[PDB]
Order: sequence, then structure tokens, then C-alpha cells
Amino acid sequence: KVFGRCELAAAMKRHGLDNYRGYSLGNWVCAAKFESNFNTQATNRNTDGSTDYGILQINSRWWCNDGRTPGSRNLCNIPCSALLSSDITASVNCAKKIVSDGNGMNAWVAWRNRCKGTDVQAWIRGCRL
Ligand SMILES: CC[C@@H]1CN2CCc3cc(OC)c(OC)cc3[C@H]2C[C@H]1C[C@@H]1NCCc2cc(OC)c(OC)cc21
Repeated sequence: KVFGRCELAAAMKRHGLDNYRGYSLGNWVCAAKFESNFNTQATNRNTDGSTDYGILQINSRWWCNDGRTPGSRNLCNIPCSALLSSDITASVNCAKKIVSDGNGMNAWVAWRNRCKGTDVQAWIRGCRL
């Protein structure tokens, strides 16, 4: 599923991301834009053998099991395929654990490099939320 901007903002808000760990909703929408271009089915293979899955490109070395990431953990206790669903619940629940790992949303390098310090509220303006 390719979410619309405002559609995804609404779904993230219903699942509790607005101001989660202090990050306003626009930060989450911006991160999804530059991680996945709002495409729940996005995957990207890393040179180290791990794979990033879904709307927030969550990585298999620590956070989900895909059965092909040597030496990995599964700290969100989910199959990585669950992060590709049109229902974003599993991605949101796992993202909540990630943003708690001490680096906040710097855990998403695309957030740090492309969203951090910008007018992220522009991502939710004009959205019914
Ligand atoms: C309501 C307008 C969209 C919302 N903004 C949020 C702020 C923002 C920040 C960006 O980088 C930090 C950014 O980079 C790509 C985009 C945005 C936008 C996205 C807006 C515009 C919109 N995106 C989908 C379709 C489209 C097509 C466009 O031209 C064909 C266009 O021209 C300006 C804008 C957009």
C-alpha cells in the first residue's frame, strides 16, 4: 500500500506516535516519506546482509526475524514480513521500541539527515487529524 501523506499521518496518530518519546507527528511522517516514500512494501538489502522492511525501514539485524540475517536478534518479536502489511500496527509498535533505544529518532538515519531540524509540521498541515 502507498499511503497518502494525510492518510498515514492519521494512521500514525491513531496508533500513538504523535509526541511519542516527544516526537511530534510530522517527524514520523517525514521519516516515513524518506525511508519508504510511504510504501508499506518497501524493502532494502544492506551490504551486511540485513534487510530494512516497511514504511519505516526497520532493520532485521536487531528488530525482526527474517530467517536470513546471520547473528541477528528479534527484539520486536515479529516476522519482518509483518512490517510490510497495509496495517501499520506492527511497524508502529516496533518503531516505539526503536525510538527508545537511546538515540531517539536518530535511530532512523534518514530522519537525522533529512528531517531533523526542518519544519516537520509541514508534513501534517492540511490533514484532518
Ligand atoms: C502539501 C504539499 C506536500 C507536503 N510537503 C511537506 C513538506 C515537504 C518537505 C520536503 O523535504 C524536507 C519535501 O521533499 C520532497 C516535500 C515536502 C512536501 C510534499 C508536498 C508536495 C507534493 N508531494 C506529492 C506530489 C507533489 C507533486 C509536485 O509536483 C508535481 C509538487 O510540486 C511542488 C509537490 C508534491
